Amino acid sequence: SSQVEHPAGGYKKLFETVEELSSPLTAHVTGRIPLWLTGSLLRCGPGLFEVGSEPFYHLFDGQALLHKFDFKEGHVTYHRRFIRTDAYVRAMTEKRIVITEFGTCAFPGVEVTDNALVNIYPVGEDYYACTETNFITKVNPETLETIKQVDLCNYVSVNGATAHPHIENDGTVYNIGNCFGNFSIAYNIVKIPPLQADKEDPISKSEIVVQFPCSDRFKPSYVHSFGLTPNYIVFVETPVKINLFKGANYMDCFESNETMGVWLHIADKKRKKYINNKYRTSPFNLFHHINTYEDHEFLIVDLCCWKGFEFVYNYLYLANLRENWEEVKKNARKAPQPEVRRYVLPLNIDKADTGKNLVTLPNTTATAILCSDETIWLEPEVLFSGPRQAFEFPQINYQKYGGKPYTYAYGLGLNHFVPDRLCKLNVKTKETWVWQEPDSYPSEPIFVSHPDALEEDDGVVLSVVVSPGAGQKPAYLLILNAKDLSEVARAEVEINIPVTFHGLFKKS
Amino acid sequence: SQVEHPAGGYKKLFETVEELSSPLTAHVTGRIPLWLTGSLLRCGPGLFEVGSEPFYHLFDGQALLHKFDFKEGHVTYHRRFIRTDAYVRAMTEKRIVITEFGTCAFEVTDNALVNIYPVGEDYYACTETNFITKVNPETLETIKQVDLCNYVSVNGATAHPHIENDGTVYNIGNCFGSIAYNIVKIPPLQADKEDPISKSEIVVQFPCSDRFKPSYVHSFGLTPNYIVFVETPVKINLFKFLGANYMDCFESNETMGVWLHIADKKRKKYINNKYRTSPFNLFHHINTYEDHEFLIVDLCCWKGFEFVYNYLYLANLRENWEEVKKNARKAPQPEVRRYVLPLNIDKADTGKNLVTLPNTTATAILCSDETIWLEPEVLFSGPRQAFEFPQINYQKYGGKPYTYAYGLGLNHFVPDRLCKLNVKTKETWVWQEPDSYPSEPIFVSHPDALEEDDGVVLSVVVSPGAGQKPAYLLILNAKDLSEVARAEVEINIPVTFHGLFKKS
Ligand SMILES: CCC(CC)C(=O)Oc1cccc([C@H](O)CCN)c1
Ligand SMILES: CCC(CC)C(=O)Oc1cccc([C@H](O)CCN)c1
Ligand SMILES: CCCCCCCCCCCCCCCC(=O)O
Ligand SMILES: CCCCCCCCCCCCCCCC(=O)O
Ligand SMILES: [Fe+2]
Ligand SMILES: [Fe+2]
Repeated sequence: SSQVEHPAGGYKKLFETVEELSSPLTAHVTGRIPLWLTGSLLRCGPGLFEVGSEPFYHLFDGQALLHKFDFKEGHVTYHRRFIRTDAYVRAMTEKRIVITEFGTCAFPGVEVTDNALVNIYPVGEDYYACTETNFITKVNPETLETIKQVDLCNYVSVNGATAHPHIENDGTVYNIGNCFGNFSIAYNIVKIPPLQADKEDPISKSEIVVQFPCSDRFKPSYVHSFGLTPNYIVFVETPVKINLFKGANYMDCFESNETMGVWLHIADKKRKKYINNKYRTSPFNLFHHINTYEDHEFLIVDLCCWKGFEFVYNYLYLANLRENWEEVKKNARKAPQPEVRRYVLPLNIDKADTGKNLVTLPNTTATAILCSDETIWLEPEVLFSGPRQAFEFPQINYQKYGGKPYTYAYGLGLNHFVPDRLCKLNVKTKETWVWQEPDSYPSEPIFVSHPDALEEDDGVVLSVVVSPGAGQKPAYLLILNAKDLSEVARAEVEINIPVTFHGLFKKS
Repeated sequence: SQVEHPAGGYKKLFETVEELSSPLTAHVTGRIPLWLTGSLLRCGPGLFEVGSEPFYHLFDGQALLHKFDFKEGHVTYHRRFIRTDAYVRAMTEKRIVITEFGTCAFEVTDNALVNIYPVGEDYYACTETNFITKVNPETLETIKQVDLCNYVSVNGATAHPHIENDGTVYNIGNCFGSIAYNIVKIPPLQADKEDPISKSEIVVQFPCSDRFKPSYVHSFGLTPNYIVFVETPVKINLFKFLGANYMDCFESNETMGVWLHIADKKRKKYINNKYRTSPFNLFHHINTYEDHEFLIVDLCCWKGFEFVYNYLYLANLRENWEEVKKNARKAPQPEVRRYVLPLNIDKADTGKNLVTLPNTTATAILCSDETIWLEPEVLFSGPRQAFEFPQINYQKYGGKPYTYAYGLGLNHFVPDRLCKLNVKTKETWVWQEPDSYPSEPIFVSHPDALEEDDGVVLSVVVSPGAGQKPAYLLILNAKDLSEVARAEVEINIPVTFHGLFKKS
């Protein structure tokens, strides 16, 4: 066995419109749903890929659909509702595309999209669906009703914020976004506090804690996520640049800087100060940090990388993802290559070590060379590398190991950009585990710990799987044992489920 | 699972020995394959001081030629110092006369301690200078000194010439074009029976990144159609060259990274493709081959621009284990890397990955300035654990698609294991015994083999632990590196670098 093939083309169902439900369906359980598993798997993704005869072009254009699998006493329900954003509501009103999406211009001031199709996260006692703009949407996690639109610009100085905020155990939320900060561009870290006794909305207490500089005065890098430890914030500035100068959509504004490579930045979290260490390495795209942690006076930075400066999103138009298998493979031939990489950033830079490798840790092959111009050139330790086989959408045991020394990551395996397997990676030994079934296309795995867990990987991962082959249920919730990715149960439904990006498990 | 060497036996690798007058019989354990007939010839330092005057660097000790003979399941061992100018004059004057790599004498060295290779019907021991030494492969007698400058325009040549099946020899060396690098070609022995070295010629020249500073070059790549040269940031400062030794002339260029160069072998033409990547040291190419208009370039790399030789002074290699580990903490990290070089550069693909091969994660980005930026596929990576001194089934798979490489495993620069690497699957095999320090493994095919790894590997092992024979020849099955036999001797054997198996 080598290359897994998908000639039947079932992955097309990931990109096909569905209708919302009026109320939850019961799901047919096979195997055994863990009896300790009590709560809601909430996930976001596109659900409407055209408004009548007007199509959406890009993967990130379809209208936000909020999904929920509920678990109780070994039984499972499924429910979904479109998020009532301005983009969706106005589209349903005017029966056309009203708001410009990432890769779809709307034809008839700057009406920025609030299509919150990417992720959902808690703030205080509330939950917010999001994309990557200034608009986030408050949602009801039980009914999936849309509550309110929130403009972050009303509270803090950012043009947007990522769909990947970090959330500390006390409920503090950290996020990053491009801003104006000289009349130069910069990146601001936003901090949203936990809900206090006064019970006021935490978003009204938002503040900028630290600012990162920009490599280009007028062009911020695209930032999808960032790293957080107890003491440090890590930001990776990639050569994918947003041209603020330039019937255009967002996608038309991106360009690749050929000469800058990647700049890595650290800030002291507690002292709220940028550290002027000029970390540099070769060009790559970065969407998802896996995890970050401190080891002696070094930051361990585990990344899902794409080797090259070409923007990976160029390969994610719906027309291309809907092609037949042979064409899908051909399309990916010249794309950046995915690779899981560990970078190690020294915090203590001694001039006496100019010209030498500063990474004195015993358990890594990552290096960091102090140059005479004071730049620190980084080389990674490669943890996982497969030909056009990405370990993507990484997840860990976040609550206990986020920002801390860890061993295990879980991922969605992309086969020429098509999700077709689930993966587990031991980041110390590089051992992997895989779950895969033919004609089955899974989603990001989310880890849920066993309540009496002793080890890091004592629990399950949850994934939403599309399996449209005739003589099969069209979709199901997959439960794997986190130890070995062995199948524990499925909760089958008799309707299609389109692609979802990110989500969370809300314990009850 | 760090392997430790507190007993410090590796120090015997760097201890002077005496030559033999004639071969010793070796005590065989296990079974020597009966098809194994010939001589394992290997070179290394054997004399690490001249009286009270010490040699300082690993590459300074006086060349010692070793030989294990195999016949009908029996093994002999023999060694003789090579009678170079450096050795002869040292024995005459009872001091260090010629400056060695890292030892100034208080006249370029011909201390041929590195390798031995065939030219026509002859065998030459070599270092990396213009002087190579003809030797008798049966008696180990020194025959004569040859100056390559008498024949071709090069200042020196590597100890890693490529040798085609017909006997054609290719090598590279720095020269004067500006500085440049010349490929030397020595033809096979013809019917006229004249010395092939007298028919030497420069076939192609590579340009230099710096007008006055050539990169150090230890080896290069060769396929049926192409020559691959890797120009590293380790530079030789000819100004500071012309009480200094060779080591004092090296410096690291911080900004250039690595430049890769290809030349058309048959059309004898340099190809102006500006391949670029991040900085590393390179000593040993593993293998090179052509795959559908791409060159696959497998390298043993060291991550960084600091010269790895800085860590190879004898004083440092002789320290106790805890000190040896501490010394290597800030050294470049070893890594086996596969680079893929596109031969077809289309402007229409500017900004994109040109490596469309299905079986690699290596990339090559065409930039607007026309440089091609390379990223490798990593084949092997261990913390301060080098897969080094690589060997393949060279006669049948050299320059061609291949699967298997064999290597010496370096533990903080100390050789302590033998390794096999599947370069397609990245599966490895290991042979290792405590207090045993092996040498470069050399692959010998079963003469009727159709498979790539159907044979044995030979390694010379030092094992000085009390209640043991001090050294032995190890024979492993090439399939799984399982032990087949040993040929034990009752004398020490110092470190050897490279060599060959001469079939008889
Ligand atoms: C040009 C400004 C950028 C960044 C501030 C922006 O807003 O980019 C998006 C605009 C709309 C949607 C999206 C999707 O969420 C991307 C997929 N995760 C990104
Ligand atoms: C500075 C000029 C260079 C030529 C590139 C040179 O001559 O370097 C050496 C001089 C003497 C000995 C050696 C050893 O063989 C190195 C270890 N294999 C190298
Ligand atoms: C589950 C998605 C399958 C379709 C193809 C996915 C390709 C993803 C490429 C790398 C990750 C880029 C970020 C997308 C997810 C997000 O919006 O957070
Ligand atoms: C077997 C030698 C052990 C001692 C330390 C060896 C470290 C070698 C570093 C990489 C290879 C450098 C070139 C040395 C061999 C040669 O001269 O051809
Ligand atoms: Fe994401
Ligand atoms: Fe060598």
